[PDB]
Amino acid sequence: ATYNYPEFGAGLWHFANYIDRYAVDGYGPALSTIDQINAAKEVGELSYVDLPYPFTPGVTLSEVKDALKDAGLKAIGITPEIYLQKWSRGAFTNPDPAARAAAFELMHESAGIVRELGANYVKVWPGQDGWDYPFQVSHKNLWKLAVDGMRDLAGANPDVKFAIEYKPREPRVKMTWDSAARTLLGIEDIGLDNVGVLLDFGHALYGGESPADSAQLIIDRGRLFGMDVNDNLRGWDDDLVVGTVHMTEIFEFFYVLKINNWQGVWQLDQFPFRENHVEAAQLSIRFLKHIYRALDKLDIPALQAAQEAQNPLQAQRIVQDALLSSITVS
Amino acid sequence: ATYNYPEFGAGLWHFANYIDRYAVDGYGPALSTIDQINAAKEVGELSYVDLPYPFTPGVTLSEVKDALKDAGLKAIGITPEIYLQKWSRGAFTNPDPAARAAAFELMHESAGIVRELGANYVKVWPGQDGWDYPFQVSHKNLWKLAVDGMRDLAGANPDVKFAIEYKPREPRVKMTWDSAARTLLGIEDIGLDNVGVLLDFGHALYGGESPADSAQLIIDRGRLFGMDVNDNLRGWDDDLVVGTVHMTEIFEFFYVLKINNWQGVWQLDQFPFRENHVEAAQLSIRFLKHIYRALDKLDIPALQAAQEAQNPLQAQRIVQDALLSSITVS
Amino acid sequence: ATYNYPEFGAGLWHFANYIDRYAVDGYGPALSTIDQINAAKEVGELSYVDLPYPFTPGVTLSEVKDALKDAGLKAIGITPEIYLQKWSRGAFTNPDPAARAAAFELMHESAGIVRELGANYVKVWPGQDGWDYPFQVSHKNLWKLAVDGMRDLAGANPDVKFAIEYKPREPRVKMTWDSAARTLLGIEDIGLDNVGVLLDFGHALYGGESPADSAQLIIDRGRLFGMDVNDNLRGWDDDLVVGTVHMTEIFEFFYVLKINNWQGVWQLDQFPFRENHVEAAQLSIRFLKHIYRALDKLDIPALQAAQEAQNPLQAQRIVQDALLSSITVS
Amino acid sequence: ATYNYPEFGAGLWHFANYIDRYAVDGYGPALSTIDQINAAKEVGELSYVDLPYPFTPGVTLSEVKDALKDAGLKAIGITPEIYLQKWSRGAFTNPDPAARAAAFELMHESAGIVRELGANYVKVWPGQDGWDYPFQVSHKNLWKLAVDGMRDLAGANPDVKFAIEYKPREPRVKMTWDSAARTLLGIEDIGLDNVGVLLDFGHALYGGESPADSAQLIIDRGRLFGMDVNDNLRGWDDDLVVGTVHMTEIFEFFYVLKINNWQGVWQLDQFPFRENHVEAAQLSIRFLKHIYRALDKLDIPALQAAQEAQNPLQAQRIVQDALLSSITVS
Ligand SMILES: [Cl-]
Ligand SMILES: [Cl-]
Ligand SMILES: [Cl-]
Ligand SMILES: [Cl-]
Ligand SMILES: [Fe+3]
Ligand SMILES: [Fe+3]
Ligand SMILES: [Fe+3]
Ligand SMILES: [Fe+3]
Ligand SMILES: [Fe+3]
Ligand SMILES: [Fe+3]
Ligand SMILES: [Fe+3]
Ligand SMILES: [Fe+3]
Ligand SMILES: [Mg+2]
Ligand SMILES: [Mg+2]
Ligand SMILES: [Mg+2]
Ligand SMILES: [Mg+2]
Repeated sequence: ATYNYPEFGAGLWHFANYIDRYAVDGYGPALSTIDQINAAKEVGELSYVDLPYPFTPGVTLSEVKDALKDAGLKAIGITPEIYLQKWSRGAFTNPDPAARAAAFELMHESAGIVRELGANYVKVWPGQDGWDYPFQVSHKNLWKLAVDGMRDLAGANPDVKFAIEYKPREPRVKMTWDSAARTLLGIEDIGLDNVGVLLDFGHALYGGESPADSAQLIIDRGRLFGMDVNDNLRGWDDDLVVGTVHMTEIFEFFYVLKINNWQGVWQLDQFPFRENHVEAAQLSIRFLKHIYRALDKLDIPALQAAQEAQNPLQAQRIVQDALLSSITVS
Repeated sequence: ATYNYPEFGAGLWHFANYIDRYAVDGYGPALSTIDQINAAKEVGELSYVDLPYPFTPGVTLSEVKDALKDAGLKAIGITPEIYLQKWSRGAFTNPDPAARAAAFELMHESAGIVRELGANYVKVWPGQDGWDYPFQVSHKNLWKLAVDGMRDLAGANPDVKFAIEYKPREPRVKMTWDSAARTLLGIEDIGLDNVGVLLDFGHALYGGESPADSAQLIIDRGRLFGMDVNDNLRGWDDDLVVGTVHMTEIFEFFYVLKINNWQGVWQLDQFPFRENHVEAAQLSIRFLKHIYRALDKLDIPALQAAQEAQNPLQAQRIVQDALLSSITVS
Repeated sequence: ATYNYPEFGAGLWHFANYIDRYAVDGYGPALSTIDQINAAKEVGELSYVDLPYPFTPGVTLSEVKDALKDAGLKAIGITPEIYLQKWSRGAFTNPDPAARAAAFELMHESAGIVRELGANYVKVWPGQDGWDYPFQVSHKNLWKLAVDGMRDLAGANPDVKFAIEYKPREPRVKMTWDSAARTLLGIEDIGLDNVGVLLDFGHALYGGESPADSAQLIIDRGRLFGMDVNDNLRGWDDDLVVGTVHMTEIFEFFYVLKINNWQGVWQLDQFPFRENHVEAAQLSIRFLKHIYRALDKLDIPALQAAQEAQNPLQAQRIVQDALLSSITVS
Repeated sequence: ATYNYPEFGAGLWHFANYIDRYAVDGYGPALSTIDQINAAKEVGELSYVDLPYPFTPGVTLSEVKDALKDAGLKAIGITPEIYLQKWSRGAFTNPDPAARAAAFELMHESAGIVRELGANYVKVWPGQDGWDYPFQVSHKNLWKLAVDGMRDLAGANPDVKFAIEYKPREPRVKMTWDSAARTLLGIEDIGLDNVGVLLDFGHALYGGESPADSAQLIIDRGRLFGMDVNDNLRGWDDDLVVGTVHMTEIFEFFYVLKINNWQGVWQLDQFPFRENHVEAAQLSIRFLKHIYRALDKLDIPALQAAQEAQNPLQAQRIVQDALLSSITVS
């Protein structure tokens, strides 16, 4: 058996070392944008990365281009870092209009970086936008800032795609763009063709969604601009290696992409805090290749017949037969 | 101080005795629709009930009209019982087309009952519609049945309002109409003016929503047809007496209704399994009256100024000053 | 390859038809204890059942013995129905002392049934014991009733084992015996050798525990009297077919049982509400047989070496190699 | 009315600025230990702080003593920082024995600081101890390291109390000392009189416990060495200002402390990321003073009568009458 595997990608931050409110001295040394690209190269199966912007201090666009070329990598997305201290109280939704304007300027500049690097989208994740307490915000006004600010950004760059990465929460207690459905509602309201969704399987999962259903819902609106995969224990954005907890639902997610003829980079968004980051990516790709092989074995017509009958026993037996196929025989 | 309190209502089932998968012999004796109306009368401050339909065996529409009249109650909604054994595998989404048709006939008949009783809406809660396992359903086809079937029902009855009561889950592992945002998306797809939302505070809460924000979002689309209140511990539809766990967030919910000038019956949807059902309703009304008085005391301009600043400490101080006002000074 | 598979069992209720607060007319017709035993026979690989007591109306102990014999089944446990209407406000913890006494009498009688049927244990699940609201109970006095009442029961029957099935909640908002750790604390307080634990994988899972760790903790105290398995989405006791959502963690559970040489019936506690109940049990057994074969393939020494290093990437690689082995190569 | 209010305290980190994996440049400038003590002074009602150890770079014990004296503050606890990069893979449970030894040395030194400052306890919070993936650890061996390491520490310092702050998780996916009950089990196993519990109301709440019950359970074992309060939305350690979400359950927690004659510092453990930290503490103390006044008004005999009857309606009516007393009338 021979397979034409999907192209794989990762957020560049898969190869950064992290920091949290406890290990304030970091989970390893600070790595530059260039160090992170060199790390992604070591994985040996990636074709794309999503690069945060601005790059680390001192790193230029020319240096990034060179590192990417030497790594055999292309930029799939550019993620403006609209969640740093400057925007700790919001980017689109900062109470300070000057802060909102500065956020726009960074995101607008990031669309230029997308043009320069031939990336697919500006990946918009406004992590500091939302609320921490009941009564902290006017719900009407907060959501208006979110939607209007997004429209302003996208409207100023009609030639570039903006992929909104919804997330239930973190760092806020509740984020503005919190679910697939609310994101699609917001997209309707914005009214622009160049705004779509970055569907993070893990975000959907711990948000209580069926990630497979969310993929279908978004695809049905023509708004699935990209995906991210990882795993978690359904309570938080744990950002674990894909396939280590929820094999079945991850398989369902890829099944829905398959039947909808949705082609895209299979993209990792994972944070291997305490692990070898390169090896974490490698294990992830091994599992994803298994998923690809399992999709080939899956008896789709039999599954769909079971689904028409809504017989979960038949559906699960068919799915297990494909998924519980040998990973060690590739 | 003197107050013109809101009109209060309850689901008629607030006065039924329940049954679950363990206490299969029930939490008390079976009470007829008429017995339930007579119990609702005992509360002493209800003006409306939402009546399940069909009525209990042998009970006629004429008997119901007489009992409601004598009890000082009007029907605010009629809830077709589309979640009984016949539709245990779905109403709109049953795999058997004949079952789907039969559900339509009942719901269509319930629209007639709404006309006869002058009720505001058919209250649509398709509790058996959804899935229990990953891979059990075609998500595309399941949602299409849900939306198309709702359109068929509402389109056949343009003079009657249909309020969709979204709910995360139960009795299914996941219900079709599972959130405010998805419901609004579905309403846009249906494309009819007579379809709206029954927002149950408790469903929003355990669904991970800000109930206040959901109210605002729905009101912004002109689709808030009614409300249900209760409390829970945010993990399940516990259907506890309102104000016993989450006083702050229920106050926020009513605050949003107030600032939008949303006028409508303050409706209880509670299941006092092991309590005196009449006294549970009475305690709920006492709390709602406190909420109403607290809303009158609330410094709304100062709150809104704090919200513009997104200062949660100022917002909470103002809220606490109103909410912690004496309940024994009525 | 040839395997000596574990003996399989199920709660007899795996073959009952259910009822809930919505489908009050049931998910199917009422089946007698004898009908349930006859259905269990159909599965074709069960050796044991756990029987609720009292049996359904009119069914005698002699009839049960004959049906079990003819079905090829033995009683592994007897479950006194201490959660029916009589005890809807508690069994051990009922506020009415006469109700507490009546619960004792039933449980004491069930110990006799265990003697008569040669079962391993009285399976104690005090589902109605706990609380629904903050402030409803004296936590000190509630827990004292729970512990002292359990001591009274077990102390009166020193020759019989009592397996306490802990569970987070349902039908109460919180149950007394709510976790592995609390149960072990209670067992230490009771101070009797014949009180242990029925560890339900699904209860542990939606309770936020690592079921594997709970198994180890209980085994370390010599208190693992039996197991129940099923699956869920980690928010509720969904009681789905085992292996349909959390294959990795159920494999870990059985792995812990294996390395501790815990020998005991692999017991299903599942509620196939809307499915063919016999085929649900069959699919469950097929999966458990896969688990057994996967445990034989698992490189336990390499896993344990990875665990000493706390390297999750190595651990998961090893686990996946075993678990993803072919299910259709039996 | 005149009140002798409880002594108030806060973790010193209530006055630090924070950092997370997104705002890696921090939520404000780095404040030294001394700056934080000066901040605590500004609150104007604190008597105690819990100080992390080591102090910030360059800060000496002599300087801390001087700052504390000038602030009118005493050290209630010392928190060894066993969750920094060095111990990012565990303190007691690090796979590297050298790391475990270094953790012991820091904690042992911190017991000396407790002696010097006359603090009540070494506050032990081993945040990096636990696991991130299923199968990552030997559950038996991991828990053995946790218990044995704690015994080694406490046994080496029999004159000093060690308060274990249990927490469900964060930064790990699951922490070793994860619940009140498991902590009490561990304490039994350690077998030393100087090991007890720091009960964080928020940790109990998002762990699914009744914080009030947990307080009772721990007090019944004589192990409640201290408390921490804050609030959250039950899904995560949000560390919000106390009383902003769950007034009722916080009241219940203090009620249980009251009836058990448990006297201690009312201690805040909150992280006002985006707020004025001093004002956050001030609002907290205002709410806690309200709680104290409400406890004075509470009709405890009537409540306890309701609790004996397990009547939650009566219990809640009595509680509301006390809690919903005017906060603005002190
Ligand atoms: Cl698409
Ligand atoms: Cl409206
Ligand atoms: Cl054992
Ligand atoms: Cl104590
Ligand atoms: Fe992502
Ligand atoms: Fe993520
Ligand atoms: Fe409702
Ligand atoms: Fe409900
Ligand atoms: Fe069970
Ligand atoms: Fe169960
Ligand atoms: Fe704390
Ligand atoms: Fe905390
Ligand atoms: Mg094919
Ligand atoms: Mg049609
Ligand atoms: Mg006694
Ligand atoms: Mg007094």
